[PDB]
Amino acid sequence: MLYLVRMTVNLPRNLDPREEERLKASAKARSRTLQEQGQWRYLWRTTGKYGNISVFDVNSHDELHEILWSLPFFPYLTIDVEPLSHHPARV
Amino acid sequence: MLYLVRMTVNLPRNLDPREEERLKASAKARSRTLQEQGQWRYLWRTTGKYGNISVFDVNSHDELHEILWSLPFFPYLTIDVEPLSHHPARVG
Amino acid sequence: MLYLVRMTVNLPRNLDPREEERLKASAKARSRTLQEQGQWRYLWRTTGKYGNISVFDVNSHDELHEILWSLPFFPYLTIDVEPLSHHPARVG
Amino acid sequence: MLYLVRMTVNLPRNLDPREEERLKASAKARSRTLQEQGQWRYLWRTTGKYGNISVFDVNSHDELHEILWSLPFFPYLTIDVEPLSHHPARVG
Amino acid sequence: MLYLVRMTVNLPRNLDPREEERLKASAKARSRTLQEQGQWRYLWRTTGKYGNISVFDVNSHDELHEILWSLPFFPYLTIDVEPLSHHPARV
Amino acid sequence: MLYLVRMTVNLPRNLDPREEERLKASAKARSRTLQEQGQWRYLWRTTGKYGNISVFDVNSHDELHEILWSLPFFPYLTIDVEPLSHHPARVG
Amino acid sequence: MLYLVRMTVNLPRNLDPREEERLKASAKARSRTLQEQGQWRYLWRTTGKYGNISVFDVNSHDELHEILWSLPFFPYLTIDVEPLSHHPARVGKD
Amino acid sequence: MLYLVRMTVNLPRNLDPREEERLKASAKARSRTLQEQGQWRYLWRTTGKYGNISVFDVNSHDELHEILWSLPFFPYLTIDVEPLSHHPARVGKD
Amino acid sequence: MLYLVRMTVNLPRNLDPREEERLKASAKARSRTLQEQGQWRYLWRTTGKYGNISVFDVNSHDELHEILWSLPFFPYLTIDVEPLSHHPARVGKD
Amino acid sequence: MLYLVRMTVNLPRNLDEEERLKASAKARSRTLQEQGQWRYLWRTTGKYGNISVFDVNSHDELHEILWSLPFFPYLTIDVEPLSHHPARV
Ligand SMILES: O=C1C=C[C@H]([C@H](Cl)C(=O)O)O1
Ligand SMILES: O=C1C=C[C@H]([C@H](Cl)C(=O)O)O1
Ligand SMILES: O=C1C=C[C@H]([C@H](Cl)C(=O)O)O1
Ligand SMILES: O=C1C=C[C@H]([C@H](Cl)C(=O)O)O1
Ligand SMILES: O=C1C=C[C@H]([C@H](Cl)C(=O)O)O1
Ligand SMILES: O=C1C=C[C@H]([C@H](Cl)C(=O)O)O1
Ligand SMILES: O=C1C=C[C@H]([C@H](Cl)C(=O)O)O1
Ligand SMILES: O=C1C=C[C@H]([C@H](Cl)C(=O)O)O1
Ligand SMILES: O=C1C=C[C@H]([C@H](Cl)C(=O)O)O1
Ligand SMILES: O=C1C=C[C@H]([C@H](Cl)C(=O)O)O1
Ligand SMILES: [Cl-]
Ligand SMILES: [Cl-]
Ligand SMILES: [Cl-]
Ligand SMILES: [Cl-]
Ligand SMILES: [Cl-]
Ligand SMILES: [Cl-]
Ligand SMILES: [Cl-]
Ligand SMILES: [Cl-]
Ligand SMILES: [Cl-]
Ligand SMILES: [Cl-]
Ligand SMILES: [Cl-]
Ligand SMILES: [Cl-]
Ligand SMILES: [Cl-]
Ligand SMILES: [Cl-]
Repeated sequence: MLYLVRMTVNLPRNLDPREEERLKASAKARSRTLQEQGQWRYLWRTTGKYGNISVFDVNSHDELHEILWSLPFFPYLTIDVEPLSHHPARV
Repeated sequence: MLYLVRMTVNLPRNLDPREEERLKASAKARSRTLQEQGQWRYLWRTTGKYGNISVFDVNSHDELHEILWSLPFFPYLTIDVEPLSHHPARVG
Repeated sequence: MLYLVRMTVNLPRNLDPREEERLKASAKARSRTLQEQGQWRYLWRTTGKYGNISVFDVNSHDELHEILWSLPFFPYLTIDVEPLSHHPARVG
Repeated sequence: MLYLVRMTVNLPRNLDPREEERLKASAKARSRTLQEQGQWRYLWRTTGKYGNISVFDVNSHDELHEILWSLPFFPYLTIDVEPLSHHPARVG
Repeated sequence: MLYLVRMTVNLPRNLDPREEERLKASAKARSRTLQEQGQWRYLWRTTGKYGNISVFDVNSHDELHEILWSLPFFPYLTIDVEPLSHHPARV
Repeated sequence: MLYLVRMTVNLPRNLDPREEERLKASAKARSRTLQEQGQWRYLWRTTGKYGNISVFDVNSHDELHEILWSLPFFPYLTIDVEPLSHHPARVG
Repeated sequence: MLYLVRMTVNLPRNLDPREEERLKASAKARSRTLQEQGQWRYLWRTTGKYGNISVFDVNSHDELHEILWSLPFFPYLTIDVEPLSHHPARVGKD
Repeated sequence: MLYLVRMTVNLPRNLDPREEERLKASAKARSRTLQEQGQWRYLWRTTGKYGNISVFDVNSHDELHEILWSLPFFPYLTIDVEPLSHHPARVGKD
Repeated sequence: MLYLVRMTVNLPRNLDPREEERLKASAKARSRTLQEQGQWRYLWRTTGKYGNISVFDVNSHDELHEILWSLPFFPYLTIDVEPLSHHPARVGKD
Repeated sequence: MLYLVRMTVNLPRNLDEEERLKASAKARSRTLQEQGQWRYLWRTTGKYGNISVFDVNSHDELHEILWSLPFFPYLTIDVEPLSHHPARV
């Protein structure tokens, strides 16, 4: 099942760059796994912005929430989720 | 290069049922050609709505515009365009 | 999968009388089927408004789309769709 | 009577992690008894977000307010309340 | 139980003169009955606009929906409903 | 003349319990006075929310502003003001 | 007392130039009277837009409503009304 | 040239009342100067709200920005700027 | 001085295609003139949309309004206007 | 190709330093304008921000540039592609 997921990062001003580095690394490592296993199908950078537009391929809403909830950046994220369906004119 | 494009169709009530069926076919034919060539990379239906989320792969803003402008449904479309960049954490 | 679905009916003023009633009858019959089957799990009227708040229970996005798309009122509907997940604090 | 209630949790940056754990446990307990007694009829997770969609079943607005007011997360909640009416096309 | 109800009227320009004139008298007589009965407790004009702010006093959501649904202007109304509670500071 | 006033409270997090208790008692006292004088004509709780919907009856915009400005909760209030007019179809 | 009033015009498609011309003439005469009488205190054009931003000086909400209701453009207007108050830092007249 | 400027004050939660009153004093003094010189033509309070609706009379965009930038409250303001044009139906002064 | 102007064209479906073509032609000629005179400084197509992003260089709000008011597409335009000032980091001409 | 970019500055309450960011910001913008990637720059009247037109060869190039701007952490940014107008003279 496909979902279009928009992520926008808003870091607290007082976030120690030490903590940001660790956060970035954890996020990168987490996303790698999810991509390799195919749950995180597409990942694009939103131009000019600290965030991304993604497509997730998972079996249930429950699975999606658990994944998104586990994302290292979750505390600082604004997230938009919407279902995608197969398009008849799709080739 | 990549663009995220959202499309929402709004067909008028007084649309000749014959002109309507023609547009659905022209659109489907037009989208097929563009997908085959690669410029229309991804196409998905927005669940519950008459519209789509698309990803286009063209070499310039101008090239995207002319494509969108030429779409059969254009005069009934609400369109949002957004540039996508390569994400460093991207694998593959 | 559960989806919270909000529907809002905006009929044309010029709509033929016997057609509108036939439309309400058709809609009622279609939702009856979907409710009996369980796919249309909950159905409430939005107070003071012509529409509803519903909870659909189906296997997939595709399944949901075909259902909604087939609804008699669809061409006159504004629809919001959002997925619902199991809540850990949910009792039983 | 029924109310659709949306809740969104917005935790302070400086909040004590111990305090958060206590609130979560306290909120879970409060919600459990409200569900058991029949006031909190439905509870679902807003997929992707720290919040919920709920349906409350109470005898009045006043009763609903006192309940929402007493929720442990209340001071951190954005709440939207919407009355629901019985739908004529409702089966059962 | 009290409800705050905002109504906005949008009569189409192609409305028959007689049909319209009649529609208005109907609306007035209906709101008169509902106010006399106490269900339509308060009624004010939204300054500068064709609409009203109202406070309804009914025994349930269903009772309110039926009343609004029955209003002569209903097909041309944009309606917002929200529940009101007793304030502990009310005198 | 009449104004519809909506008030929504947003307490800063570092406002301690006694500060809130004292603020609440001040507001209650202030509103009692204003209601007894007839300037604060109606006051209802916005269900599920920290705030109210009110109707004020005063002689000018300046009178309303001075009143609102002096409310204990003012620095934490989001306030919406709109004038009300006598409705032709009003009975009373 | 003062009200900030924004008006935006949306003409129907079937209102032709000759009729619009007469509507403008009617509107202009009605606003002249109200400006001369002091109820329409300030009137400005919203740059690039068919409409205006105005300050009215009238004695009650009821009074403002009837005035706006009687404007020739009223049926085609989107209207925003907003009360204004005397500002403590104000030097001069309102 | 005239500009309709809306200003809304959004004080930081850690800004104590004493600092706020100090700021009000500077703002009142700064606005007095501009009003006396004529650049700050009109100034009204937005009823029920911490902010104002103003009309500025200046000779360029650059000049307007310079003025707004220097306002003591600037760091805590949300500002909407809107050019005003002469209205053909206007009777009297702008 | 400079304004950023966004325009969106909303043509009715029932528009006589002959009229539509006349409008396109008139608009093209009108904008050509305004650009040649330097008042319409920049013109870009809003990608994927029937409209434009423009920068106008005129001497007053009133000059701008008159220009926009006379645009052939005006009756079908949604227009947003915003003044631009000199940036203290601008390298060269504005 | 061209991009319309709106930037809005939201500096934290506490900031000494601020003029350091201003300096390195003015310096960075200078280079980018000389090279011609930052084609147009105007002040948003009454606001701490700018409207700019960037001229770069790809989305990727644009992002990298913006990402590196000294103010970026405090910026709210809107990006919008611009096409050639058939009525441009
Ligand atoms: O690598 C990643 C994937 C998500 C996060 C944040 Cl949201 C980002 O997109 O940079 O970091
Ligand atoms: O077949 C197609 C592909 C796009 C168009 C519309 Cl916009 C749609 O998505 O249905 O028709
Ligand atoms: O009976 C029904 C169920 C859905 C439709 C519309 Cl949307 C309605 O809720 O009235 O008609
Ligand atoms: O257990 C609960 C139920 C509601 C609250 C928050 Cl608002 C939530 O997790 O939804 O905590
Ligand atoms: O007389 C009435 C009372 C309500 C309706 C509409 Cl809504 C109105 O005039 O506000 O007609
Ligand atoms: O007693 C009161 C009346 C208003 C204030 C806040 Cl605004 C509230 O409504 O609770 O406190
Ligand atoms: O002369 C006038 C004053 C108001 C009306 C519309 Cl509203 C307008 O501003 O052009 O016509
Ligand atoms: O004295 C003044 C004038 C403007 C500012 C804020 Cl903006 C206000 O109270 O309006 O303070
Ligand atoms: O040729 C032109 C220039 C502006 C108008 C519309 Cl507004 C457009 O940009 O296409 O027509
Ligand atoms: O010199 C500059 C160029 C951009 C930044 C911020 Cl955004 C600005 O003042 O516009 O500082
Ligand atoms: Cl992450
Ligand atoms: Cl198409
Ligand atoms: Cl249906
Ligand atoms: Cl809770
Ligand atoms: Cl009615
Ligand atoms: Cl108070
Ligand atoms: Cl009044
Ligand atoms: Cl008028
Ligand atoms: Cl004050
Ligand atoms: Cl200037
Ligand atoms: Cl100031
Ligand atoms: Cl004009
Ligand atoms: Cl034009
Ligand atoms: Cl910068």
